[PDB]
Amino acid sequence: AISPRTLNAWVKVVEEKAFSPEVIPMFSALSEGATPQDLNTMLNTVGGHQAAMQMLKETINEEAAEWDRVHPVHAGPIAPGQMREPRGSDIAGTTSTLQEQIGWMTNNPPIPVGEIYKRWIILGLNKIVRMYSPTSILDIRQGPKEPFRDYVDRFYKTLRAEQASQEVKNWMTETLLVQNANPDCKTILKALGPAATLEEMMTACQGVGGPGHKARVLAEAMSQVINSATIMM
Amino acid sequence: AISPRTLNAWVKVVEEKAFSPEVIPMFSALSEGATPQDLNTMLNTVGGHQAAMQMLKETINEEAAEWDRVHPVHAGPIAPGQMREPRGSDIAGTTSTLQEQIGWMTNNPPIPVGEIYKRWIILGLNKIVRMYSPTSILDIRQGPKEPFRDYVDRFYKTLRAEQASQEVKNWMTETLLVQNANPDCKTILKALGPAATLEEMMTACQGVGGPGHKARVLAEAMSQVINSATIMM
Amino acid sequence: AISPRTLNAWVKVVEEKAFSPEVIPMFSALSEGATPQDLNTMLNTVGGHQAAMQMLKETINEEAAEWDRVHPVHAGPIAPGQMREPRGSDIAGTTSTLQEQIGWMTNNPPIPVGEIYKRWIILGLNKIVRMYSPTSILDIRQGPKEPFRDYVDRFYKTLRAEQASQEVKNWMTETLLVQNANPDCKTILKALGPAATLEEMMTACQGVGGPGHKARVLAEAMSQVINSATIMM
Amino acid sequence: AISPRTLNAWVKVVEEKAFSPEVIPMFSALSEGATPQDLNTMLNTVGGHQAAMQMLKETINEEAAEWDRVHPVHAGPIAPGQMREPRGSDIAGTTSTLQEQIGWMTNNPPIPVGEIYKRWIILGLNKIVRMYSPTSILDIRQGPKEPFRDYVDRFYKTLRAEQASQEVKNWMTETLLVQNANPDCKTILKALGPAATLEEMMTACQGVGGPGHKARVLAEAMSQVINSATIMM
Amino acid sequence: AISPRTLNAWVKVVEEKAFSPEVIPMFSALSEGATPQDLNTMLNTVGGHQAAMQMLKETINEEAAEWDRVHPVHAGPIAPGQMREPRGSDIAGTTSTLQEQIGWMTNNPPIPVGEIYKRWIILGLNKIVRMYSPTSILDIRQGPKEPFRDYVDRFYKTLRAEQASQEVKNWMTETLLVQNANPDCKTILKALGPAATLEEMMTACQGVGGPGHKARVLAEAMSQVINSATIMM
Repeated sequence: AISPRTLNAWVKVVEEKAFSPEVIPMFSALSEGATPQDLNTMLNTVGGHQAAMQMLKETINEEAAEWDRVHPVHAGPIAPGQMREPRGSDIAGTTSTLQEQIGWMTNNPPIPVGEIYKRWIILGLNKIVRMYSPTSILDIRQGPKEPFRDYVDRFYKTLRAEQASQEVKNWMTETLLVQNANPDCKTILKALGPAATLEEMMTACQGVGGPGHKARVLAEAMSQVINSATIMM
Repeated sequence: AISPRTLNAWVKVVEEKAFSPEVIPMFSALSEGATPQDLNTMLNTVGGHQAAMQMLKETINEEAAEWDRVHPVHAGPIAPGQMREPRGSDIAGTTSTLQEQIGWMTNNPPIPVGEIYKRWIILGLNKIVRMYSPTSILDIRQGPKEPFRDYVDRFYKTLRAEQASQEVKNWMTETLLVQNANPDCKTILKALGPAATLEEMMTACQGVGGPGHKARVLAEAMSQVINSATIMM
Repeated sequence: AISPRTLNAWVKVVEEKAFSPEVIPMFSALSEGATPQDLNTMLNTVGGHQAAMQMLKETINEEAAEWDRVHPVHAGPIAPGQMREPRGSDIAGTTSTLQEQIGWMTNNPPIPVGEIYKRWIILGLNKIVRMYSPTSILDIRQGPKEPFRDYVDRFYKTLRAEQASQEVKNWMTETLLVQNANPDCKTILKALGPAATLEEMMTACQGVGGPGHKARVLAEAMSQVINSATIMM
Repeated sequence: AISPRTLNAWVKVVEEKAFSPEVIPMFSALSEGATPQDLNTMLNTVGGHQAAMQMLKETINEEAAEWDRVHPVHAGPIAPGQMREPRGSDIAGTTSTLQEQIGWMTNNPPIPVGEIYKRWIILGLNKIVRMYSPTSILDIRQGPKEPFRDYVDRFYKTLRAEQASQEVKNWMTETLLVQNANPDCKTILKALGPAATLEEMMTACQGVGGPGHKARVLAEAMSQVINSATIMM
Repeated sequence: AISPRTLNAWVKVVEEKAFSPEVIPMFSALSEGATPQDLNTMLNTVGGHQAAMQMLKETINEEAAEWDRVHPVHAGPIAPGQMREPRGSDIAGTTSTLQEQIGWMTNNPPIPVGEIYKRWIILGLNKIVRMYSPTSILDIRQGPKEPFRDYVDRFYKTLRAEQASQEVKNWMTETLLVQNANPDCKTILKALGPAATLEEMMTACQGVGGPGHKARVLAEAMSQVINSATIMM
């Protein structure tokens, strides 16, 4: 088996870092000579980022289907002993036991089912590294035509998944949320001093995008125009 | 035994949160009916914060000494079977095996050594909650008379332990480090636009605190005084 | 065993590069299927950087303690043959021989003690990669209030460990040492032309920081002030 | 054996990326426990970049020679069975069969010839990573004194090896080729609007470097001089 | 045999220092009483500087030929025992084994083949010390009529072999490359501030040496002449 601190360190590295091309080294290093059951154990222990786990699990099942497609199940009628060759269904450890897993790995010849599963998972992780883009708290920005309340609601929504301590989150919430708004709601949210709370702020920019507010802004632009349309009249 | 995802979730909660008075509930909940060996396993799996682990381990050994002090070791000469009562040395699982641990917990009467160890660890964690103060990246501030280079060196030194992703750290390094300096080095670091790197910044404030710089500042103050010492002359 | 050129190439890569997250790949690649004794051999062959070797050796001994804590030593009374299971003390190859090491690795089942030691060392190297910061000759800068002689003494002190050829070191000594001084000693060291030696330079800035020199500088600042304090009188 | 999709993914990574220090991880990961024949198979499947393949093949043969130099061929007269030890000639799989390869890898003790070949290939790939410099389409620039026609001929010559789709290549051919010419031919190629084809362009700059053209340019420079040599006369 | 740290220290001294007349002492000291096979082992472990290794290997083979020329191979028909005298072919350890090497060195009289090989290698190293000139990064200078791009290409080409750490190389690349150019390209590369990258620099001096640029420079010289050719007209 594998020691719990190894699994914790590996998962620490997976949370701690964004998708990057160097995950495979650390994975192959820590997951050394393990058994397939333990590898799937190591797989489902990842927390969050289930989006990519979708594609990963999919490339696994696809390789499983292809190994099935290459290998025939013809066997018998030998009396039960070393009962079949492995199957793309069980190489991933879905329908087989640790006992059966050992009876594969210590028997001669040692068919390295674990190694094959490792190879597949590496292929998958590579494809993932190519097909992902890490999301942060830093990128979340207000759309140009977007109700401010929904903006804050998405802000907190993704913020709750951010991996940091408490006080970081507080100061984060204080600096970026206001800083990253559109110019339209910023030029009103920032006139009101940075002492009010999210409630007063919400009630402040609640008018943006509406007809009364668009009127106001258009009138201010037109008045600034005509002020000099008439300096010379 | 305990399932690996339980240990990962508990440790996730311990890293993710600062010392707070509510850790004990979650700990007692997850660490339910476990065996002492597993509890110590759950203990040493914590990563970082070894400072408090010092005091924790100490309160454990102190309770162990006191349980020793209360319980006598007189026993025998019964032939080997259920060989002794437990000991403050082994209740913490230092000199006993999982086998011996079971031979304690399933035998009648079930002396709940695990429960006692749980009680001690709870006492300890409580004392820790009282005697700690969480450190952040947010608190690190420049001393009033402090070489700026050492300031940045401590900044990064504690920054490397911060528990967050990559791009957070980058923007962190860009905003707080400059913002949190003393007024003396700030009024020179901030005159130079926020486009230069840490090297140019370092070479800029390298003069602060020195005699040539103290001269400069004193002369500017005195000149501003005398400018009006003489407006009226 | 391992061939000497492999060890030389690996150590070449370790000296040649600063701490970086990609050391583990090359290490696991070169240190392939080796025996634990050879791995420790590969460990102590590193030259310099003993600071991190402290922490590395420590994480090894800690994993060793934990493997001890998990595995019981109960065994016997079988007559001597395959005499015990390995121990966290000897898995690192402290109290065991190459003979005993082989008698572990070629026997059935092959308990891959070497692989386990590899796993531990990888864990350690990773933790090192996180907890280090490479020092260079390039960073060494004069403190703001620092006797120039001690500055040069530290310069050479760390310079002697720099990994380069002779003439590089010479030109290094000529350009950075003077360039990286504080403005106070620079404005005197650089008035004296770049033809004098370290001795004349030392005798030149020997006055900085002292009361006579602070007087001089303060008087020059005050005189420049009063020159225009009186242009208008 | 190895599955074809693994080989395709590995070769995809090798084409897709320039020489970089992280190829070894992915290589060792995918090429796991394989047989030497398969490793050489994986070697010659690389497409293009044969230049470095020269040096790679050379470091392999050199290690082979050295292993020969260390290991004696004395053996016999045992009747044929496990017939010799391997040889630096056949460890690389030149003069041995897959059958003989298996008769090495499954026999006791399993002499890991494949692992040794892996070690050599890793050494080689590392040396390659050090001794290469990736060429692009982006670097190709006109020499200062260079017939424009040869410039375009080299442009296309290396362009045909670029690894991209069709329309990319078209727009590439339209923007960089003209942009990257020398000022001399650019100041004539760019006066003619960007609507003419490569033929008209070729006929345009065909005069550069020649005596008639050098005359023209020298006369224009001299005339611009004398225009003000005489403003004041 | 020889201990690996001895070989590493010797090779450290060989890389670390340029060709100098004092290598022989350290070599003879470390390579003490060794066996010829180990000496050749110590020879091919040198990394880089293969140029001189050519001449070295050549003087070895020449001494080997001469020892052949002096010593006759007549021997026999004694039954196999201490089978021949050594040969200039095998004294260098090309066609002999460590076993045969021992059967030479421990037999009476001990023909010190290793000592003779040592003598030859010393002769060779001496001749090398005379016939070499160390190349540095420091000497690389731009030819007077040389396309700047090729200049940078050679700069990096030899730079990649320099034996130093990362940040040294960076600052090296920043200071010497620009400093060491010809006056012609320097007076344009240095007018553009030291903030642009190698790409902008390349595009800047791409015009040098060409007819348009030679025109420009000649016109500026002639105009400066005529400015005073006419002050007095």
